Amino acid sequence: DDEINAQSVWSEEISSNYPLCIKNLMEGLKKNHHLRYYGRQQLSLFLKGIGLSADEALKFWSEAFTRNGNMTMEKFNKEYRFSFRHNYGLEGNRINYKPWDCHTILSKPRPGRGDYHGCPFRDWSHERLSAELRSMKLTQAQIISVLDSCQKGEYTIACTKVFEMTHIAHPNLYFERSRQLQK
Ligand code: SF4
Repeated sequence: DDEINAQSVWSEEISSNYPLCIKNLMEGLKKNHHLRYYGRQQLSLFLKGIGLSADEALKFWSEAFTRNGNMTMEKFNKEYRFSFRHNYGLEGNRINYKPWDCHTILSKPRPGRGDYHGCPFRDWSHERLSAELRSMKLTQAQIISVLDSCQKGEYTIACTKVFEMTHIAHPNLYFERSRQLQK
């Protein structure tokens, strides 16, 4: 828990290593104090894969869902705690829940209104992507290249370009490669 824990996953240092899909899920969680089912699964299993423990996950999800008075702890415990415990096998299930790779993410139903799961290189408009990439200090030529990959449907190449420009396809590999470059 020394490095990855319920508090450090909200730090700029750790979160600077997240790929765009995880950044988007964390932003939706931060703003709405909730994620719908597919996003809960994508984000909770990514965090499990980076080493967020069972206890630290339950802290993280209970604090994020009850933040700013969004729901009572009693409602969280009645309507969500089981689901997050299940993702960690804490009620005894033996389903093999592994972190989702990019192909798996892309193959989930596309996000609609109110959804934050998916792959932003496919799911965001070019304008929204451009604004986000400018926030990450990319220049116009860089953004044009990333958008070229997006328009060709080469979403994991677009994501690889963003990794290279800001420093098998799998969000957890993006995180691990990025985190290693901080050490
Ligand atoms: S390419 Fe994969 S890691 Fe990158 S944003 Fe899309 S789903 Fe996430």
